[PDB]
Amino acid sequence: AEITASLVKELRERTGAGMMDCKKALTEANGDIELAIENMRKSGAIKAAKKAGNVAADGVIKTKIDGNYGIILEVNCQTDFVAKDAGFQAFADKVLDAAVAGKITDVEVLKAQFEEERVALVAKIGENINIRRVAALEGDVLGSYQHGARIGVLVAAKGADEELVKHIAMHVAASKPEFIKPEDVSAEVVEKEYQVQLDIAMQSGKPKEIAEKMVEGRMKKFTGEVSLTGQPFVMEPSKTVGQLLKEHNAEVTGFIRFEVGEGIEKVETDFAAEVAAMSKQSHMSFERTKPHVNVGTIGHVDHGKTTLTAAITTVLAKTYGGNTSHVEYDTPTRHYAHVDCPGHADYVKNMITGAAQMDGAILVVAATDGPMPQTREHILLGRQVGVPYIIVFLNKCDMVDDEELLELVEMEVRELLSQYDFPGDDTPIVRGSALKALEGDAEWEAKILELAGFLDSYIPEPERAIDKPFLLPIEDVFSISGRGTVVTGRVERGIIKVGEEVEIVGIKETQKSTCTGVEMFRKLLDEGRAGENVGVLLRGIKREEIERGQVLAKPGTIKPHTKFESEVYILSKDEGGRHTPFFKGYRPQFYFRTTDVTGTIELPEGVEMVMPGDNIKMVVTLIHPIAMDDGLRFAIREGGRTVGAGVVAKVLSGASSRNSLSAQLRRAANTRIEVEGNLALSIANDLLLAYGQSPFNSEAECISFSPRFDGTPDDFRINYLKAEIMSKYDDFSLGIDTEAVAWEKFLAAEAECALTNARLYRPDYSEDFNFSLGESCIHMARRKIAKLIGDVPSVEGMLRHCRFSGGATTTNNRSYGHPSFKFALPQACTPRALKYVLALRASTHFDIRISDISPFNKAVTVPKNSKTDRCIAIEPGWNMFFQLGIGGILRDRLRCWGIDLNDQTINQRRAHEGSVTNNLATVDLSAASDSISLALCELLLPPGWFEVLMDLRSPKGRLPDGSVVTYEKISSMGNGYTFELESLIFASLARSVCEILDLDSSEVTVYGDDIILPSCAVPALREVFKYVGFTTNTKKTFSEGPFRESCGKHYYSGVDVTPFYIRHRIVSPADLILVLNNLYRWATIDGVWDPRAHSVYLKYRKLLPKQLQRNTIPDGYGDGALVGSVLINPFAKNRGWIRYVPVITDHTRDRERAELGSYLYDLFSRCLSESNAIDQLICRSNPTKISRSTGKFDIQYIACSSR
RNA sequence: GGGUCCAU
RNA sequence: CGAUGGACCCA
Ligand SMILES: [Ca+2]
Ligand SMILES: [Ca+2]
Repeated sequence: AEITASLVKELRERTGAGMMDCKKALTEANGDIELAIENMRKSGAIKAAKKAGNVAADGVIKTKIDGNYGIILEVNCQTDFVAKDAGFQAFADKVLDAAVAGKITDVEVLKAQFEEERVALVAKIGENINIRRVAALEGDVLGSYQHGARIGVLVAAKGADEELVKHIAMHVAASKPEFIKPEDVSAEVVEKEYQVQLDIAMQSGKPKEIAEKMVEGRMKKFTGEVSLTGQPFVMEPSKTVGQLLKEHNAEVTGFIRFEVGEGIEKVETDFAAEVAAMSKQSHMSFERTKPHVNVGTIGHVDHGKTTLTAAITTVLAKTYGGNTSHVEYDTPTRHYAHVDCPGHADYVKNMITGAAQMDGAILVVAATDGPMPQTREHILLGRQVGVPYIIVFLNKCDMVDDEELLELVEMEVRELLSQYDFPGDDTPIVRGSALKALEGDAEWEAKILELAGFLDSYIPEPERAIDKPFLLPIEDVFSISGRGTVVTGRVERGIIKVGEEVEIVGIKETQKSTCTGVEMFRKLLDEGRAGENVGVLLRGIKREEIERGQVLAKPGTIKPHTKFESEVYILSKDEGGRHTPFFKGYRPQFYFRTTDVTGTIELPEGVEMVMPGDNIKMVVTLIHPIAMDDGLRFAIREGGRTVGAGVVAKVLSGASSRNSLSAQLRRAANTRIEVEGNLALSIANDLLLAYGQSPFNSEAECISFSPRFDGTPDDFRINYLKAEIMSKYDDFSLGIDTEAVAWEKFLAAEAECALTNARLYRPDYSEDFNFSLGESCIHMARRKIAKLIGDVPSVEGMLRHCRFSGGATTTNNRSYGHPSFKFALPQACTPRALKYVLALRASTHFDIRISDISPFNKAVTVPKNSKTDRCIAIEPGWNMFFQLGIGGILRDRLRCWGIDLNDQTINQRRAHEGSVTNNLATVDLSAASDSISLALCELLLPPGWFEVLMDLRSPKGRLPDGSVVTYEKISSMGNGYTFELESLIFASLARSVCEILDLDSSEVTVYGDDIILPSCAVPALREVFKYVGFTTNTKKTFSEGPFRESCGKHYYSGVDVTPFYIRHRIVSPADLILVLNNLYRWATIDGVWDPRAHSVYLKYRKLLPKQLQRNTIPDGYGDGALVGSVLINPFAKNRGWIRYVPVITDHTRDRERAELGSYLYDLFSRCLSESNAIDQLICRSNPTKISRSTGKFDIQYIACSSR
């Protein structure tokens, strides 16, 4: 308390400089009211210039247009909140007119007449505002598009109206074209990227003209892309700008486009390890019924809401208790989640998307500077987003003398609150220091508490999610005999007690009914507790009167609505969303609870375009009702993909596209493309010839041709693709060929598993003198396994892993394969497995019923090569339902060892290392799962596993040959665990060969049969695999080639050399579009055709029906039509700002389903779920509907991006 | 429920 | 009258 207080406000509310920066500029001016101003003048630039240490990342970009002089300014600050201020507008708006009138295309000239004022702000504000770049465009007719204030473009043209340069300014604002004409490139960038990326596949072998032609035709792209001309138009992506710009009386002279903060690095702004790094430096001197209240700190980027957020974590572990970068701390009764609102629109992305909103805000200002000019933007990020209540912590008060000064700061930050209809007068304000709290000063520590216990009394208890009215997202309807109508869904809020009246409201005239009951897969509880996955039973209502989407709420709770007001964010390009902006006519589907729904929208007053990244407010009207109320999140999806999220603000009042086009493809599709000869065999022969390689002369050669393993990769890439392309072909005419070769083989497996099941139960050679590498690895192996696995299979596991999928069983068949048919029909069951089946029967009230009980499985024939079929077993159903328990847990466990069976990727990623480092090897085994004898399986597994494993397996089988066998192998492929087992047996077996050879076990990675282990192991792993039964396939195990292959990918020294096969005789136009696409993928290098093969492609393209030669698709979208450029595609009907292309699809007729089976499969699955960008939590899994494939094809219109 | 690739 | 798992594509 030094000089005066009252007439210091006068010093503040004159310049607007920090408070103490005022009482102390009077603490050096004897009390001179007008001197005070000057001393702060020439003392503010020491501020602003030791301010340059704060990066200027955010800001605004300005544009002005006079007759035909335009200028695009790009002054910027360092915060959303400044860049939208009242004051930051004044400056960078007036500086924009100093470039207009006086045309100042020079940047230094204006960063000079203003540097006086460029501190009359920073002093008042507190962010490094550096006026960045200026420059202007002289045009004869030019226009500008202004996108928020974030991205600005300037396009001067000629002969074009406003309705042109607007658009072509909007194209420039949504397609960052760094050039104006395809022929604008300097032979630097062009002989950079053309004599750099010439060796690229010139080293790949590909000879001169090829790499020459590819590279070149690639730069034809590397240019058209970045250039206004060959750049698909943005408001009509069919024609490029250069073909729109020509169709009119116009031509772009040039364009300038600035984006608020490009080039500027801006290094990440974490929080936890930011706060924790503050908290763990001043650390140096039963009850889950606790609510979770989300709070965020919001304030000025330097009043240390980072410190004040540390004081609430320290002082709160020093006393009481103890998404995406939020810091939790605990309180005697509640549980908090603290954010830091660091950017206005950077936050609305969060509350909207649903990430983490705020149940209560906390405004950190420092009493040293008072409220800030951009404080209001903070408080206006308040009103504008919902945050219920706002708490105000006044930081750094010791640094203030006179107390009447403080009661003047409040004075202000109460009167800003109440310009934003927040309760200003009745809002709480704590005065205290953050840094001192850390230090340890308890006269201050009680303030960080005085605040904490304000969060304990001003932000009220959030309404328990199980306490609000009833509501439950109906996701599937069933008509069971004796239950009538039942819906199943995860009850979202409230309780439904059996007997109560629920009202089914949503899509049609809302209906009434009454709760007959509620059941899970096991219990039958008389109520539904929100958060549970139950089915709820209804009386007196037909099942064609409900649909997915509707909810089942207590009556009056929620009403159907069609039009409303919202705020939605649009998934940026890199977040897997759209990548072309859209405009006035967006027409998507809106995913609500369990169903899409189409709907049109209207942008607000003045916005005309919208783009990836934007988060626009918009009014939406749907094609028909949903049950909706304020605070209901919804995704925005376009055929499959999620491209935007968003919530509902207020719920309003409310009450080309050709066909005999689609018609023409339907028919062409069903054409049987016809030609003489083995088509395929021609495509192959012609393809070989295209690469100076001699074709097959008989189809007899097609698969008796062995590659050469030495040659330039190109000389080999082509060659492997020769030895493999026609290797799986079925329609192979001549050839004394059969599936009975397949059995013969299958029939050896046994003889082998005898030979080895027998002498593997005889670990007594003769003596004790000598020792065997085999007998040893089993001993290591066995132990290792037991530590990974256990005594026996867990039941908290055997439970969370036993499911019912796949097609056929000894009692079902492809026709009735889908799970609900397994729950409907009485499934088989092996004798030994009977005890489990009942265990289940005792676990549920549903009729787990076992049909015929037997020890047999059916051994059959799925096709494999051109010279042999595969030998399978259709298990008895109920065995399978359990075989999947231990197949499943064997998975989860095989994870510790490093093996991930859910990802053929880690295992083919390495296949590639191998081929380059020549250290890893890849090993193939022959009849993989067929040689695992019980012997080797017994002395290797725990005896509790080895039973639960004997129990569930099929011990006998019946062949088509009429006869039987008594499996010598522990398990046939077909078996439910046979995979995760061979994985584990193989893996362990190799890991042991690792230890005995002193090699880092962890270098062994296995996938069923595909083992990859350190190359030294391969002779031992081979001598072992010998001894223990398996037979190690020389011709397809590599430990030295330039070549490895693993999990479908092959490789020749870093280069991919994975071929493709033309498995069956090609007759359908679908069947062609495949080979043709597979071809395309195998010789494209990111769009550019290797020419050699582009030859044989085009030639065969011509075999296809006219319309279909021209109907093309982006890659990664199937084979319902030739992969090509989707813009060219003519039957590409654009609709509602979302492209739609037509793809062929195998035709289907709806079929009857079993209402129990599915109802049981749905509840049972819901039980399964319970013992097992960031907004895909608005996406469930869909109902059960069945259909048999017909012989026909059908044209399906699907959604689409621009690449 | 239908695909393509893929390990058995 | 086509087993079991991946991984993605439609639905
Ligand atoms: Ca293999
Ligand atoms: Ca094999």
